[PDB]
Amino acid sequence: MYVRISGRIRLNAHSLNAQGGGGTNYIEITKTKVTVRTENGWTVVEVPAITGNMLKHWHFVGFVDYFK
RNA sequence: AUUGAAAGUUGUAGUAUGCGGUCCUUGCGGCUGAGAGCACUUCAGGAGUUGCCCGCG
Repeated sequence: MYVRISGRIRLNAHSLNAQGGGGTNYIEITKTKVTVRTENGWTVVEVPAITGNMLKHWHFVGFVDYFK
């Protein structure tokens, strides 16, 4: 009933969660600022990240697909 | 069940099409491994020796 799952998954060669595309025929991906250790330094980096809402929508799609 | 609650930044799209690393080109011509050269010089198969011994067509 009450289940919680957490882990690491490897994926590559994707354009998931495009950052609203772009006017000049250039479609980018949503970016995220991340703070991390750099041997006594709080450095910040730019990484791709899929939003929770997209996973929500896909879960709803899967649920309605199986409930048919 | 937190001013949170519902939520795809979504769907469709070939950097693609024709385009010779191409045509000519001797690793080519001349060139004595040749001339001189004793397997030569010395040399006994050699020295001894009863077909031996008996004999009535």
